[PDB]
Amino acid sequence: NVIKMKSSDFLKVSLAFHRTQGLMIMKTVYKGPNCIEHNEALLEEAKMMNRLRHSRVVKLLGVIIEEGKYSLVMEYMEKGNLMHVLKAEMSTPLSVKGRIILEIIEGMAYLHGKGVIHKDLKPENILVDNDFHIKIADLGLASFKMWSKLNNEEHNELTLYYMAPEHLAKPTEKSDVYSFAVVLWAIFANKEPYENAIAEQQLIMAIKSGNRPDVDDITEYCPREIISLMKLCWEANPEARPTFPGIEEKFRPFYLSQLE
Ligand SMILES: C[C@@H]1CCc2n[nH]c(C(=O)N[C@H]3COc4ccccc4N(C)C3=O)c2C1
Repeated sequence: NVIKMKSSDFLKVSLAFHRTQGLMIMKTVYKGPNCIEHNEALLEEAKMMNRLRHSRVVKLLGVIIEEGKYSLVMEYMEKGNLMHVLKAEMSTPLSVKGRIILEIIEGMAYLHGKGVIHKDLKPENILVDNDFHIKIADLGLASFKMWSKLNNEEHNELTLYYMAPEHLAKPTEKSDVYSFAVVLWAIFANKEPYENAIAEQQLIMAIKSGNRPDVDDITEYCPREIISLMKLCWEANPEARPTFPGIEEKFRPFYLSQLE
């Protein structure tokens, strides 16, 4: 269950140290006066997000709901996010990349099975622990309706590359599948796509017209099956994209057979 934490247990987004539980990431969403009577709804949204419990989905450890201060507290993932890892000094072996992909699939299938559409899947929202195991997060608060509203409330002192072309429409599971296709490409390219795009409006129109990440710009070995999977997952028509359970059933035997 979500802990009701107190500031007095701790010494923007910042690393934090709970005086008995240790390292944690804190996002303070609001700091101001008590202009807010969303208290019940803010806490309940936190409880709802905290009920999404899966090994590949981040844990919201606590919430701070105090007089003029509203904070979320999340486990610390010491390797940072997925793009940070892909660009690190030593490369990441193909068997670890394949396991990362499988864990992303499992986490996303869990979320969809609970009726949750992520809407902002991207390497920045894939967090990595020291063992190169991953957790899906929502660091832009696309799923924290109430906390996102509080973040831009009046009395408060405080990405395109992965978006399905229909949204450049009500996000669906298939919107997430498109985002996953581009994450697949980035995992093997070890970088963000579309580096040669000049202008944002150029990129939007190109993607809406059928432009996709440059498969030829992947320099290391990428299995043909993974190339085929990313192309299926970024099909223009969302109804042509598979589901994450359909992806898992194709990818898991391949992972066991050739990547593990
Ligand atoms: C898809 C996942 C479902 C379950 C879940 N539980 N917690 C989060 C989350 O992303 N929590 C961040 C949200 O706000 C932040 C933004 C930036 C940095 C840290 C946080 N913190 C503290 C969180 O708890 C999630 C998403």
